[PDB]
Amino acid sequence: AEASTRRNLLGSGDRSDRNRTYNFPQGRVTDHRINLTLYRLDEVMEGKLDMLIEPIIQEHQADQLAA
RNA sequence: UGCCCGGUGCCGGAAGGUCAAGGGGAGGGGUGCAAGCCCCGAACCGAAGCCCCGGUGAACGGCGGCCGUAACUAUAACGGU
Ligand SMILES: [Mg+2]
Ligand SMILES: [Mg+2]
Ligand SMILES: [Mg+2]
Ligand SMILES: [Mg+2]
Ligand SMILES: [Mg+2]
Ligand SMILES: [Mg+2]
Ligand SMILES: [Mg+2]
Ligand SMILES: [Mg+2]
Ligand SMILES: [Mg+2]
Ligand SMILES: [Mg+2]
Ligand SMILES: [Mg+2]
Ligand SMILES: [Mg+2]
Ligand SMILES: [Mg+2]
Ligand SMILES: [Mg+2]
Ligand SMILES: [Mg+2]
Ligand SMILES: [Mg+2]
Ligand SMILES: [Mg+2]
Ligand SMILES: [Mg+2]
Ligand SMILES: [Mg+2]
Repeated sequence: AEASTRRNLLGSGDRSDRNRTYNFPQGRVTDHRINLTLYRLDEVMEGKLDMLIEPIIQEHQADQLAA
């Protein structure tokens, strides 16, 4: 049960697939789940980020809530 | 038909260590008035065997443990001791 679960979360698609992509050219920290793109790589890939997960947490309520 | 000759066996080894009878007689003892007679007795010389030095497995025989490490977990080619 620990290998059936973990194999899904990591995803063999570690070439380029699921969650986020971090631009170091122009600094576009993007999460393809929703869309929200921003330049906070300096403030995120060098510190905390508890507020930029909020839309991923808020858009995931209205995902479940509205249906 | 692999690897191990440290132990055992067998094989080789005029060195060395130990080694019995025998040789040797520094020195000591018994007795006799005595010449003497008799008895212990160190050094040193003195084999095989053993020690020792090597060889030998289709001679007797013996051919490990622990720990970590790789693209999901597993496993561990790899490392450490
Ligand atoms: Mg071998
Ligand atoms: Mg042997
Ligand atoms: Mg032998
Ligand atoms: Mg040897
Ligand atoms: Mg034996
Ligand atoms: Mg011999
Ligand atoms: Mg000799
Ligand atoms: Mg003698
Ligand atoms: Mg004599
Ligand atoms: Mg004699
Ligand atoms: Mg004398
Ligand atoms: Mg006397
Ligand atoms: Mg006298
Ligand atoms: Mg001899
Ligand atoms: Mg054999
Ligand atoms: Mg042979
Ligand atoms: Mg045998
Ligand atoms: Mg043996
Ligand atoms: Mg591992």
